[PDB]
Amino acid sequence: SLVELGKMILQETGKNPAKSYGAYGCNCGVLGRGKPKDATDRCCYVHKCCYKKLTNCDPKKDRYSYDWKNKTIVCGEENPCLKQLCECDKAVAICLRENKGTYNKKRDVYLKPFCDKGRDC
Amino acid sequence: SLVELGKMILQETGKNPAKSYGAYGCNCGVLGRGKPKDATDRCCYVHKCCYKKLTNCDPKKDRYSYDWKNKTIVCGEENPCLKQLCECDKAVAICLRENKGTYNKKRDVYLKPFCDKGRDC
Repeated sequence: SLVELGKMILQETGKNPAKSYGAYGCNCGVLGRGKPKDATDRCCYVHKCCYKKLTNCDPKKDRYSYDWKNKTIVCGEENPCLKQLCECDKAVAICLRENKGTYNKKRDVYLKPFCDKGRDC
Repeated sequence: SLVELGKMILQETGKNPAKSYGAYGCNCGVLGRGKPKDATDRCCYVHKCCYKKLTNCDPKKDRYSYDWKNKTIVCGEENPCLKQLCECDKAVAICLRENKGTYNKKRDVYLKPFCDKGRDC
């Protein structure tokens, strides 16, 4: 779920997930996909595509286990759905931390953001 | 101050520092150094010994800034006692996380772990 997602993004970025990513760009926090506004947005685009792949489990509602180990997000190994769901969330939070370089809060979402159609996953 | 220490320890071990380290061994979260029981205890031994040097500043009470960049505690610069403090705290957080493989609940301080006198720092 977004309990582990939220925790991982904090774990990786140090930034609160809801406050920095709740409505960021076209993809972070908000529903659905848009064309990324920026690399951070892009991470979430990559994340929602990654969740799209996931059909036998509930990406947003299903909980899984991960460890904080060696300051690394290690997915609890398990269901191909959960494992890969965790992996999708591990990936997003890494990516998000990898792109704090260019986090522009100007992309936080005051209502509509003007997003273009997501290109195909 | 321990507020920072606690957060660092938490961000390093992702383990609650009061619950996990609050009374652990001869050196963690208790007053005084003792012969280190195990590695965690030894971390806190070396933590205390690192503090012993910081006499220009108050290790338990004095606030310093640090950042979590690239999943790394970065001491910010402040003073030399405070940067050193922050490094001591960060050292302990990291040692703590590097040794939780050998954490033992037996050093609860239900035991009050049979503490010998610590060799000099």
